[PDB]
Amino acid sequence: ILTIKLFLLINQFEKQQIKKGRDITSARIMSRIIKITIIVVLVLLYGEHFGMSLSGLLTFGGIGGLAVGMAGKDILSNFFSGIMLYFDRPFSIGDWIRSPDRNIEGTVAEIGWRITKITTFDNRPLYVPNSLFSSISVENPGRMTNRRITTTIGLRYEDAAKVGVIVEAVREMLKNHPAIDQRQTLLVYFNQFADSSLNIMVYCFTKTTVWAEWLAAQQDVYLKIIDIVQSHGADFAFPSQTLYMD
Amino acid sequence: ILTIKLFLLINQFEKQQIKKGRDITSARIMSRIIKITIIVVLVLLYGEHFGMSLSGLLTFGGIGGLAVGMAGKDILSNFFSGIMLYFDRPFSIGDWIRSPDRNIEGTVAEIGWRITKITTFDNRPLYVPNSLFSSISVENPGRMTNRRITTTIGLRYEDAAKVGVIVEAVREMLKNHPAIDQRQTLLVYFNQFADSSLNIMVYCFTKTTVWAEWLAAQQDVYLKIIDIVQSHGADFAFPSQTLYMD
Repeated sequence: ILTIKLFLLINQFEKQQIKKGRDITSARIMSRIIKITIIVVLVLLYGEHFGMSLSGLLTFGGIGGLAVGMAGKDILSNFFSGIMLYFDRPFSIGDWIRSPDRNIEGTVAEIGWRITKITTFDNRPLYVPNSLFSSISVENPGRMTNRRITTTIGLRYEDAAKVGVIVEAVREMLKNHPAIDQRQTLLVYFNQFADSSLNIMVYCFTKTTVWAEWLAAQQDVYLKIIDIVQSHGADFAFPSQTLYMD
Repeated sequence: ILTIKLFLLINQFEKQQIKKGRDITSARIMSRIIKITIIVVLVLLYGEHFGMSLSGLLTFGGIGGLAVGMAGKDILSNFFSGIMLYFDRPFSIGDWIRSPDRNIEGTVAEIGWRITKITTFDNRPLYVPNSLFSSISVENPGRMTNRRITTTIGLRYEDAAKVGVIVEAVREMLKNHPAIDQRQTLLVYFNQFADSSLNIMVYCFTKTTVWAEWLAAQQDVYLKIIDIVQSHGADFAFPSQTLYMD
């Protein structure tokens, strides 16, 4: 009677799957698989009243369960990480996330039990297995407080007498710029002997976090830097070489 | 009687395989393998009425099942991932899919219990084990909403006085182009001091998702950009060098 009840239940499931709309052969194969699995489980559970030697079933079930346990580790790990994400999540829907270990960059669209769906920046869907969120570092640029501007000014080696005044002028310009956050790091220093130029680092932050506003402020700063450099008699350096001719 | 029944059943299977058309020696070898496997399973299951010490079979079966369990992990994992794909699939037949972790690029042709068959873009079949779809990220360009156009305009360092007007002209041209989606990102800014040029980024989207239409729109935009740049007196920059002669 137990076998009849289980068979009728999975038969109802099978016609349910068919009515949902699916290939018939696949439904038959899945129904079989469930049939054999249920039969094996019942035989192992109900194998003493009409059963066998109590040593054979132990070994057989141990081998089968051991093989199944190592075979299904990844599928179960994904769902376990999904439960963990449900309880403790480092991001929310709509957050732009990133990782230095794997390519998962994009904005979160859906968080599921098995995979997370993320919209990339070329408008494509990306499906990430949940287990990855248990072994890699996740960065959240969507929760940033400032946008950083970093650049290098490469002057000619013959402009060594004007490095200090140029550095001071650039620092003053950055300090008086209305779009620059004055409570964050602000460094302008000459710090590198390059192959063909003397390099000056520029390192600052903007108040805004909007993409277009940050880009506009960066462009304005770059143009002002060009004007400052060219007004002091210096110039930017191309790659240079010394040629000896026969 | 059980052994006779099983032997006759697998013999019928063996002649079935032969009639299907296959090498005779391979069929004999497979029949043997099944013979020995069935004999071992029956001995371990039926080893108490005429059997042995109830400690030897436990150890023997444990060792055998442990070895078999670790030996067959990959084959069973592929089928488990096939079942998972049957129930929860991130793609469908005819979808162009991709992955940043492995080379599986192509359009899905068949989804099976063990492997997935994908048609590559040089018209070749590729067979991907199903377990890969449980540990890697899958991108679906076949479900994209827009096609992206990104490029860089490199102007000469002597064209620094015309960057703003060129940027404004390019932005206006992109804003008035009938093939550009105006509800998506649209950025045109000067954002890089390159080695030999000043770089302007162009970043926009098209309404269409068709390959040929997107390529045609991109070509039209590129030609218009060339005309705009050349009409303002600027020019594109080749790699440049400064040479000092003895």
